Amino acid sequence: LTPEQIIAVDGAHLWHPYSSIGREAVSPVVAVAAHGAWLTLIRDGQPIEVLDAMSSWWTAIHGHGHPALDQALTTQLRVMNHVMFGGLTHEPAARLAKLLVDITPAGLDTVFFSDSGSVSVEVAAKMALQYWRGRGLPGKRRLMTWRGGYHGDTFLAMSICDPHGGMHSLWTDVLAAQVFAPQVPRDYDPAYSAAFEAQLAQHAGELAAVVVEPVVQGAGGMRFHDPRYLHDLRDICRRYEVLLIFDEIATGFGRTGALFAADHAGVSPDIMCVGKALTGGYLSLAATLCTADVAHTISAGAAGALMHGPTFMANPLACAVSVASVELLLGQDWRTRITELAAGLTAGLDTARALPAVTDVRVCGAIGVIECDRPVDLAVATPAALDRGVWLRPFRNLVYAMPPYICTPAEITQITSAMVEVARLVGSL
Amino acid sequence: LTPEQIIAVDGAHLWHPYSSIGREAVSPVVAVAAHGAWLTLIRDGQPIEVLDAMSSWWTAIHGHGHPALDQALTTQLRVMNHVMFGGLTHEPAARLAKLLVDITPAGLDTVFFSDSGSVSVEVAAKMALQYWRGRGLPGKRRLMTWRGGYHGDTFLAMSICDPHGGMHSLWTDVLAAQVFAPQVPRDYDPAYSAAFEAQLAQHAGELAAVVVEPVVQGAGGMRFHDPRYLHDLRDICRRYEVLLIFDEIATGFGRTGALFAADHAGVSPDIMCVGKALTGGYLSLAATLCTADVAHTISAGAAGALMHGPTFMANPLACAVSVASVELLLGQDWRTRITELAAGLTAGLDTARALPAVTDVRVCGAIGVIECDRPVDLAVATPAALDRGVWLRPFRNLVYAMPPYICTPAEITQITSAMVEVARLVGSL
Ligand SMILES: *Cc1c(COP(=O)(O)O)cnc(C)c1O
Ligand SMILES: *Cc1c(COP(=O)(O)O)cnc(C)c1O
Ligand SMILES: NCc1ccc(Cn2cc(Cl)cn2)cc1
Ligand SMILES: NCc1ccc(Cn2cc(Cl)cn2)cc1
Ligand SMILES: NCc1ccc(Cn2cc(Cl)cn2)cc1
Repeated sequence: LTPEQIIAVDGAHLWHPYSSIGREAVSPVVAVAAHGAWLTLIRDGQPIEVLDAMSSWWTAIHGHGHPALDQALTTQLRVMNHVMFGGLTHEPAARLAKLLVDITPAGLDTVFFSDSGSVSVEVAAKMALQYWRGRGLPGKRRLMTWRGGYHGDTFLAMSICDPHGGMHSLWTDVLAAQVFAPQVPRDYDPAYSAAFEAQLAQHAGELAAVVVEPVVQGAGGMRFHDPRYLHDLRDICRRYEVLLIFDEIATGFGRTGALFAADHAGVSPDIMCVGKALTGGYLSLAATLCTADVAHTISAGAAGALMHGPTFMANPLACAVSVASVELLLGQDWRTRITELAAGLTAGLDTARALPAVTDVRVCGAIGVIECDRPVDLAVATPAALDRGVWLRPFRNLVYAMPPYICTPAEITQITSAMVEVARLVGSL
Repeated sequence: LTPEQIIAVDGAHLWHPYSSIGREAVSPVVAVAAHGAWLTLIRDGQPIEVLDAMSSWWTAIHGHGHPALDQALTTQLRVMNHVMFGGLTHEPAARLAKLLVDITPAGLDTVFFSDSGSVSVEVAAKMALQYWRGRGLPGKRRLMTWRGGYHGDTFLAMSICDPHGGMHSLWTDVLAAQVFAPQVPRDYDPAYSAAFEAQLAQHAGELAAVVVEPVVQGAGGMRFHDPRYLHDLRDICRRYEVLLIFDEIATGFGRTGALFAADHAGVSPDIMCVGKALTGGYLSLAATLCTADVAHTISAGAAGALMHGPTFMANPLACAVSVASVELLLGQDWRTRITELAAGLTAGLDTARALPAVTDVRVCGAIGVIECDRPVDLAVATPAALDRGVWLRPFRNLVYAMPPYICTPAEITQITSAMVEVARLVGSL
């Protein structure tokens, strides 16, 4: 298919994320290649090379077409593409499980594989609810979280999305009614944690779990909070016997400067979700980890088996490329790399602070954010970024980047320069 | 890793489908290769080749490692592993969308890709609810189905699984309360349809959609029903203004003897889900199709964009191998192939009818079922089939096969002989 043919088919038949089909002002750009940190896009009939500043929605941490990950996939393809995990096991699942239990916060020793982040959140919730059924306390069936959060798009995941500002706010009337604490602040304030504890204590008898994104809230606004709040949540949850669930689907695998964001606080949750960067951005995969105690209690009393079983659970191809991606991360000085990335983002974004439409500039590990004083118009931002050789995808009032870890300092500065120029145009006519 | 190393890791760390970790009597068997219709499994430390009679949970319709599908994957890998579908489009998504709209029942012209079958069902429900919001009828928010059904394991999907004796039956007190008609019979009885209509009529003002598996109900009990019931559902839904959703995640791509099971009835649903065999069993992918009316009425409306967007939406690798799998199917006389398979299954399973523990033997396309009067003990069934060179995975009281379409008559004879012996052993205790 030619790019024009792709556009024609796409316009007629393809539904894109978070969109109204046939009614979008900005049509999709045809992508025809991806190699390393770079995408080849078609613009005005011509191929152009642009930096994947988004890591393809925060997944491509080693860039595209990395030889180690390419070869892990083709090696597995030669031996066994896929077998059913109902009754069978295999080397890629075993290797990945062993890696994941070893590098995640202490105590997480069991792994349930699934095929997407939203599903892994549903599995986490099912684990928490079934845990309390196993304890003979089925009244513990609600979830508690703080505002500003995002956890996926399936219906129970939607129920812990920010109710007022979140993307799922129109569905409130048909979603499970959960408990929401106020927006967690950036700076540490003991009064916030005291209030959180007071609220949880009032509901502890009907709460299965607290579910949060640790340190960075991504899709709900790229907000950062002090890691000490996580220490407080762990303490509160322990004392009131409410399970703690960390959704690290966006924060995992080095993105915030620690291997997992929980590590900034030294905290272990009872249950943890991972995804996105898990596969290095090659294939959809996710996992839900829990403690031995959670796993065993889930089938205690009359609760029985955990009745979940995705058709492609523990897919050998996805697991094999994840093993390679994780081993590639651990086998280098990733902490120094991310520290260098963060410094590049900070240095490169500093001039944006003085721009008239900019309300905040903030960086956490390999995440760089310009918060603007109005929603960013994609019809303006997209050409401006492409004109400067960078793929950016703003949402709401945020111009942000989550770049591949393999970006050179020059490439990071190219990305930040494009972000600054997009922000300059937001406050231009 | 050696098989014994895999077993040790698996026992310590891996949660398998529908199971109580650490409490399962039958431990998983190590799989070390798959090719064509065959798996290489480890029995007492030794590698044996056995037939994948289950097609790895009904996905591997062309067998494992088919050269055309292998090549399609490796070709795409060299060019572009993945890019985000938020703002970008690409050739594999366009090619697959075009194929799917062309070969599905008439009127389905819009494709929303997702990462798993359960998610595609949640997307279908979301489309249906948002449709009626777009018509100014937000009270139309419940689903109706018949008993015996299965639609996945996420919490909305669970709500249309049969609450009485279905796999999610312990969760009734938590799930959305849907409307259930009685079990649809095998033989056509217009009285059943009239009763379904009268029940639907009473609820029409609060129903968004009827959701069913057409012709074959898979995971809920391998039951078959007359296609004329689907014709009745289409008419009832038309007259009472309720959307019709067909879940073809198990029945799609030739499995029941028609390309899609809806084709047996000659009707089209408003919304359709596909998955499993979509990728030929290589990778997790699913899709939700809808009509132009549904697509355009969503976002009419005041009701805005469809707020769903899986991170790995329309993954180029998964789309590329699916395109190859679908083209491979369409490029052969698949209808004759399935007819031959059905004949082989019928001939091979016939002697099972006389067995004392057997209550029914039934075949529909490339699906063969022996229904027993008692649960099938996996601890007995698994070694018995393996020693006969066949991988079978019974569940509840069912010994069944859904073999790869590439199985030779000899291989089908081998599969059915193993099934018959399992059924024979069931009636020995
Ligand atoms: C397999 C299947 C699904 C989806 O299950 P997943 O585990 O998410 O793949 C949904 N509906 C039907 C009828 C199925 O057979
Ligand atoms: C991306 C993400 C998810 C899952 O979304 P999917 O679209 O299912 O991949 C869940 N939680 C968080 C915090 C995420 O960033
Ligand atoms: N479903 C995964 C996912 C990934 C990235 C984002 C970012 N985002 C995009 C929009 Cl539109 C709003 N937020 C939102 C959701
Ligand atoms: N989630 C997909 C899927 C696929 C096959 C089956 C078959 N099955 C397995 C058991 Cl246990 C009960 N049914 C059940 C679920
Ligand atoms: N025409 C394909 C097809 C469709 C439905 C069934 C199941 N069934 C057949 C009859 Cl007759 C009653 N039920 C068996 C085969």
